[PDB]
Amino acid sequence: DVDKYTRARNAGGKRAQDCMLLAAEGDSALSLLRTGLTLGKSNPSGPSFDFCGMISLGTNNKVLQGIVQVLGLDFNCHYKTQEERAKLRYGCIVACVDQDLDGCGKILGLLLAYFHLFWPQLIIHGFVKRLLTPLIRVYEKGKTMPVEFYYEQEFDAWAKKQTSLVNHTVKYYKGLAAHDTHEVKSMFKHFDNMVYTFTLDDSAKELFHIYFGGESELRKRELCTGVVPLTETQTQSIHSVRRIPCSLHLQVDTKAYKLDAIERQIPNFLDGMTRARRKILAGGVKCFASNNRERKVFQFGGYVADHMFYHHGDMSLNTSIIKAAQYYPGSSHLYPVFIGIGSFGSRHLGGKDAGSPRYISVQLASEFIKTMFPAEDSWLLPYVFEDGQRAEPEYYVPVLPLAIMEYGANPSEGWKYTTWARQLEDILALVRAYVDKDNPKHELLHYAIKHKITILPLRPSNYNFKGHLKRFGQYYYSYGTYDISEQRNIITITELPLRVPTVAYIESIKKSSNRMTFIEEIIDYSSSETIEILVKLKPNSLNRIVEEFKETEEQDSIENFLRLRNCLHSHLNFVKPKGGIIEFNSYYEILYAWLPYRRELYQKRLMREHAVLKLRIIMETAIVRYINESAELNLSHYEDEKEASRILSEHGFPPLNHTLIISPEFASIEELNQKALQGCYTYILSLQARELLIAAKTRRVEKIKKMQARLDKVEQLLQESPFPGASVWLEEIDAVEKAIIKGRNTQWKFH
Amino acid sequence: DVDKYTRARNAGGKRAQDCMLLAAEGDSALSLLRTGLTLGKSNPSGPSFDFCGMISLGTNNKVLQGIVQVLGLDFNCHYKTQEERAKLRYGCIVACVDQDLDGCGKILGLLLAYFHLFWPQLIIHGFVKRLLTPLIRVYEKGKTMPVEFYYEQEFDAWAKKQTSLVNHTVKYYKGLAAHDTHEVKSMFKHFDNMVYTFTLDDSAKELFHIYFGGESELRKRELCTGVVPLTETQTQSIHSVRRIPCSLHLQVDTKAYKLDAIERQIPNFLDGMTRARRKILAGGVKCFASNNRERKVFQFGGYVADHMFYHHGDMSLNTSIIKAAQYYPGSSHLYPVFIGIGSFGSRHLGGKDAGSPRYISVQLASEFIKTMFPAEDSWLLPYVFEDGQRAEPEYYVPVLPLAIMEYGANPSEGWKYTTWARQLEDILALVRAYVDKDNPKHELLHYAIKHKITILPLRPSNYNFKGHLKRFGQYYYSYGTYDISEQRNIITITELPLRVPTVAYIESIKKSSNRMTFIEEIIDYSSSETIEILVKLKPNSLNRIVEEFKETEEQDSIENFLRLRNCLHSHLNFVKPKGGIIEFNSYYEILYAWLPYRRELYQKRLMREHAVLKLRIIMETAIVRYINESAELNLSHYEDEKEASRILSEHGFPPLNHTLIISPEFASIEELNQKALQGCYTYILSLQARELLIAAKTRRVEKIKKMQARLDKVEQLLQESPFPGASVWLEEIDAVEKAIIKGRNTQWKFH
Repeated sequence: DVDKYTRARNAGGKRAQDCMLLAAEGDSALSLLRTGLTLGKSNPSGPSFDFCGMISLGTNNKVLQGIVQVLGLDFNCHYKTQEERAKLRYGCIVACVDQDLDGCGKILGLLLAYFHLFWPQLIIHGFVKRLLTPLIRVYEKGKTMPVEFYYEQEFDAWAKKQTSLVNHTVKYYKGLAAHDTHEVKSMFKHFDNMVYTFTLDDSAKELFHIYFGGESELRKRELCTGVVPLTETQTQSIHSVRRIPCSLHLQVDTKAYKLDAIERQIPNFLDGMTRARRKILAGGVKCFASNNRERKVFQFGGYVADHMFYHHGDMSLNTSIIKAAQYYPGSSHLYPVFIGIGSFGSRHLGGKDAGSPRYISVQLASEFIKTMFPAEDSWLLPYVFEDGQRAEPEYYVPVLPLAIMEYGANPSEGWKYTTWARQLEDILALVRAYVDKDNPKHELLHYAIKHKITILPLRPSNYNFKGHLKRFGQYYYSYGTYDISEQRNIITITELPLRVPTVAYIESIKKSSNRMTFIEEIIDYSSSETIEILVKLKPNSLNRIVEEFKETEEQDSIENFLRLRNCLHSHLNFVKPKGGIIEFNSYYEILYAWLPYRRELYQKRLMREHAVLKLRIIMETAIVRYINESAELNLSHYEDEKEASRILSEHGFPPLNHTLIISPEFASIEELNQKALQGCYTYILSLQARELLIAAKTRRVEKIKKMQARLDKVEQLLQESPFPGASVWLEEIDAVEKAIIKGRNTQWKFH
Repeated sequence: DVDKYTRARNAGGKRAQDCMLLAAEGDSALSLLRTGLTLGKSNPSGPSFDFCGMISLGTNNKVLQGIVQVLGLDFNCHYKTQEERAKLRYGCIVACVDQDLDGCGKILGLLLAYFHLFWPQLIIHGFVKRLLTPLIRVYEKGKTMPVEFYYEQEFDAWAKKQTSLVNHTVKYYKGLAAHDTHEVKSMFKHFDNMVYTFTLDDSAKELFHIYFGGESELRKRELCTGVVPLTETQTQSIHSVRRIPCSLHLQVDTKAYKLDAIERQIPNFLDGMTRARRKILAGGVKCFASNNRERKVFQFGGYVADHMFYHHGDMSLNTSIIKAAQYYPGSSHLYPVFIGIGSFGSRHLGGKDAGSPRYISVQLASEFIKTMFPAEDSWLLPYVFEDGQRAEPEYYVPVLPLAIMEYGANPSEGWKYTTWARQLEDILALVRAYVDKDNPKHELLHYAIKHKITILPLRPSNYNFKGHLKRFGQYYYSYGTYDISEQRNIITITELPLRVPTVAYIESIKKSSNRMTFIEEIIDYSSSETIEILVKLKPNSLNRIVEEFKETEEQDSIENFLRLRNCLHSHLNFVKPKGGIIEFNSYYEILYAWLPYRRELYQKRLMREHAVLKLRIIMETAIVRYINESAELNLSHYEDEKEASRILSEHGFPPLNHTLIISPEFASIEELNQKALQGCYTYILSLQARELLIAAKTRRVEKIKKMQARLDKVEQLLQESPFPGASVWLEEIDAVEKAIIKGRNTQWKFH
């Protein structure tokens, strides 16, 4: 008699062991189970409300008390014998949950952990079972029976064997609510053979404690290794006999859920941004590339959700977009991705005083983004594929390491990740030394890469900070500035610590009762982007600070009475490109680790551009030849495109892939070579009449000469002394520095 | 001790009357005021923290007590004298709020009503003042000083005088957070002359009571007339002297806020959908017209927000989209706009058991939408312009009246608005009689339009309802069906009332203690889209049911013991096309009112199509002539497009607007005519080489003949006996009926 529970007719009777209990994840799962269990005469052999019941998931916890009650199961008794298990009201319990991150791995792990702790034997003897639903279904034109895969590895192997997939439609069912009516009927036609039973092995217990409870730091070693997908052999064993080990489930599904939660709040060290921020930046590039026109934040958030598969909520999306475009002293972004149009926030509230997204408008900082995040190597990066559709890249490789250049908070849990931005005069020196041959410290820096000698210094950025950055011991401290007016007995605060909000700071002083007694009222007259706080002392409290706070050597008496000093603690915790968590002892290590990724990207970008440019030279030469011969190869006399194509072939015109040459998109060199040459003659038949003019030929001929000149130049760039593309790096660093300086001269407005 | 309050230096002193208090709407407004009041030496003559303070808006209400405390003002005393007024801590209070719907009109109305209720003399004597920020700024290239308008009427008059606006950029500042840094400095440079004072007149007394407090049936008359914009004379008087009447504010801003709130939950009678639903349908048409490919609900919601200016939240957007695609017995939509892929809900939970939008996928019901909402008259409709951008249409005019054809329920926060769908055949009979000449009731129906004779019947739809619709008195009742099994002492419920959810119905019986005593356990074995509920009676309890509920004729004893009867209450509340609320006594009046709108739309669609088709005939004829003469007018010789255009003109080729003729879009007939022949020769120079082939000419020539044949047909269509386009309405109606029947044969899946 618990809620959302429908008993079976034979539950608790002589056929109790034949009965099974279905544990639905939510209301949508309950509706699907009700649909399947009531197929009627359409599924004579399928399950029904006889010998089957439903319960909703959604010792203190109420829902577990309901599952315990309906099962007629008791805590103290250990179910080591068959006779003891016969008393149970249901033969087994089946969990019906989604196959997403907030699916298998979290709800399943909690249910497995709950049953593992109290009653370990039930897992060994197969009391706990799981409903395995197809994950990927591939539909072929003209065929009504799809091909169903329960794992992505099987689909990947199948896709490799199938070669072209133009006639195949692939749909990803990552949740129980994604199944259509006909699909659900098909699943319940074979309900028996999709039920998989959990098994308990030796490895499970150590993994169960690691992932659930068991204090911590034994889970860190697990989470720094990344997700290892199930191999082909393991999956075949799963399908051969429907006995899924708990260990394999824990280290695939639960591990991925934990890693996904970590990656939400911890950035990648290559670009210093999380997956959500990467989607916004990639969505921002796509939105404003065609036309850099100002858009509302909620409109831009809708674009990101539609085009970058953002499903975490508009509130989180709008907040992240606002933070991305915020620019003020002590803001998280020293170089915001977007240009903030409107009141995006202030240092006094720590960015929490942003306007409503309906009125707040956003615009991409094209000058900074196009130079720091070049569009010609975004084709070259690995990309995230989500539900089979292209999403934001796995990581961005910018010209300069943003993970060192920004401020990172991660206030709640999340491996306590924190970063303090290094200044642009030390990062540039390191990178230029690594690249420029003529820099005297070029050889020294390379010798220091393999030995961690850190010859050059890295220091905190003092930009937008009217204070002192002093080094004491092994830590950096930021000091505020104060003014004392003896005659009016007023203490004026002109600057706060590095990342201390004004409103929060005033509350800290007021809450401190012992500090408070010396003052009577604090009034904040600080302007925007500048601190000016009036502190009114008691008539005779002028000295009381001096003889009470003892005048510490590191911290002044006023700097002790007023909390104008904070310690800069750096916790360099980052996500590896392949997954997992990497710990850096110092910032130079992050810069050293980022350097090879950009160096390879430059090298392989030139290879692709060389290949693409060679095809374009062939294409443009053919087009110019046609325009020269267009008069006597006049296409009017020929009937259709087939006859025209035959005539063009007879005259020695090369067939080319028209769309692939002009827009190679995301294509590897070998894929580029194999497809480009095999093409139609669309590049000739689609020429407009305006392209046959004399001026059109001259521009096309001049374009051919420029591409031939560029082709020779790129060949020279490949054979460079340090590494290919070294000279290109330096000129792109200069462009980035100019963009930053111009954006710093303005208030990151670029106008 | 008031939060978010910054006192002025001279507040409460000798210069208290010179002091003014700024009432910020929120944190964003507070930041803007802090920025403006601290311009420093950049604005020597502007306001500063001297003689100015800030308070946050955000008798029992806390903030109003805070405003009272900081002002040093007392309730009992009436401020009828200057000497009494001098005691106040601030000379005046200025409210800084947005100029949006949740801006002026709601927060301002509440503050004006609050001050008018207690201290009316303060409003007369100008204690309460307002900050009138510019609403629209127009920027011209090469000019750094924009043109600022405080009302939309002024901007409309200005735009009419300026003719072409290609060189002008228009930005709408409907909120305090939309002002950029340079704009805020410009506003505060002239802070004094943008402060407007509130004045109380004779009409304000009654409008304050009407819009705040008082009886109903008096605000109703105010809300059924629509919003009348301020005339040019009133705005000029407002601008000449900064004394804005309270009456004008109440009947423009507050009325619009109330009308917007009403329209959000009450639909237009022409299409039976609200503004939010209209955005989703219009966004759905745009999204799936290019490629009717299945999309996730959250992705589609992002598209709607980005393209249709939806800012009410993803949660409301996703819920509305889910309701639009829900299809089950008793659902709100008998003909859903979208095709539901996945578990969109069930009748048992009343649609509340829908899946998560991440897994739920949506797809437009293209076969039904195009027939019922033709794309060729969507250009002809009036459209909503929001922040200067095109949005969803003001209303849709479908082939059949959807406001009659759907189910409507609205929570009683306002007008009740309950609608029960009329039968499809009854609606078809009425409309066909109105249009078809040969229908014997054609003349009778027209004579009944002007006399409300309602000759033909309209009855509630019994589709997806296995029950009884009986008429008792003037009301309609829906009866469920039950089965009684004497041997097993079980009452089986096979059908519920028309729109009664299963779970809610079970709760009603369980929470009715008098009814419960007779039964011991209710178990729900109902399948999807079918009711099958088992009711277990006490061993002797059958008799007492009979001799207690008394077997009234209207309602059976079991139909009384089990609440299997419900009354269909019709509250025909709808929004007029021009604004306001209209009351309909019966469904025929709605159908009679909808008929002229579709009839006019058919008439004026033909005229536009006739005009458009004539231009296309000219353009295609010119193109065909060029292809015939392309050999001896070979454009290869001529240097550029200018020389080629001159040659084409010399040979007698008409210059035409290439883009406008092929896609006229939102263009009126006279605008179409004036912008058609004034173009260029792009329609010739942009012709591809594949268009010069012999087969291309034959298709183009055949196309010309078809358009000439269609042109003659349309001229015949204009001269029709009942009204122009009558024979196009009938064929359209048939297509809609076929689409509905095909969608009813399936489960609104269509494949």
